[PDB]
Amino acid sequence: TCPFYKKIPGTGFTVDAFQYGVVEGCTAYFLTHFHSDHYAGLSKHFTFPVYCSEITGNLLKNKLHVQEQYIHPLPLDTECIVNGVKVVLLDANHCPGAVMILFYLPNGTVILHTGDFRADPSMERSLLADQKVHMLYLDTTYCSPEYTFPSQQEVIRFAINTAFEAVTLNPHALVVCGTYSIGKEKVFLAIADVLGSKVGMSQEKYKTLQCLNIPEINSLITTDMCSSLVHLLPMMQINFKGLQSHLKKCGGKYNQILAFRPTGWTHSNKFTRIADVIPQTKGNISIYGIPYSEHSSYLEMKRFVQWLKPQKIIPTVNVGTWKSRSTMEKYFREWKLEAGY
Ligand SMILES: Nc1ccccc1Nc1nc2ccccc2[nH]1
Ligand code: NI
Repeated sequence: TCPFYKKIPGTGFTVDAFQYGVVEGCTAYFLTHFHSDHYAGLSKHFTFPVYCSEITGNLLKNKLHVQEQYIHPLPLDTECIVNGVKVVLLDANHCPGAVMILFYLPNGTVILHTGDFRADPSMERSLLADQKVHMLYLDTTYCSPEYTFPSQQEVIRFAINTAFEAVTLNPHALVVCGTYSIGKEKVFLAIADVLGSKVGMSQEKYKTLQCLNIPEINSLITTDMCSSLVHLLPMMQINFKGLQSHLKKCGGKYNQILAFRPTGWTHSNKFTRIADVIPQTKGNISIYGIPYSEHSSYLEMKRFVQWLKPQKIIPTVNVGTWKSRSTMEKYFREWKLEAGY
């Protein structure tokens, strides 16, 4: 059965609720972004209206084969009316096509659902400026102060400098980047740009990137692996075994691999700064783990919520344990007492 935190009260609406069959009373199903935990249960044979961004709609149509008659794409930063209720989609600063949703209830209640987001001070000058919000449905992935990590800009700088140094020392090195979903495209695009190369990949991954409305994308990516010295592979292949196997298929064009594994937060972030990071190495193969997060850090989350001053917060992540729920509730109270709302 559909849990309470996926339902919007006073409406016929659900958010990211496709894995419970037909939800009784649901007139419109919203999808915040094309990540598998959120779209789980959507397939070719789904027959109810789906509301989403244009990019999410392209992926539904082309990758999951949902019929076009059930896909309702909406523009960003624009007042739209769905089943007689005013809604606005906002960029979530997550993966391509990811949105937050504002619902203006007939009775005057205002609800913000963040989907998955990486909070940023630029959101304080969106359409949210001076907007009363009664309920906030919040991406609480990293709601604890131990969760620290650098800016995306800092992480990209490290990656670009590392790749450029390695290939300048050895022009016959190949660069490989792991992927298992959309998001984090800046990692491989920034590296390929500094190296003067297109990014090479499978037909399936090419299809996925062609749905994302990235400007000038045809100039940046290719299925011709032989023409490229930055390759994408599944994240599961980024290990010494999988990279040794990949190198053997490249026809003696390369004699070294430098590989990147984009992660979220990991335990090493407690101890070792991005500037000090080193790779794991075996022979002519090196692997860097880089913490490129598309979720709020604890401090980013805290600033956004203290600025917004919501009357009630409903977490949407880490909801399944009493320990997690208690910890989150204690921080929300702390934040409220500190800021005076
Ligand atoms: N590329 C080359 C060709 C002829 C003679 C020397 C070099 N320099 C070099 N530096 C490396 C650093 C790591 C791996 C391979 C490397 N090759
Ligand atoms: Ni996500």
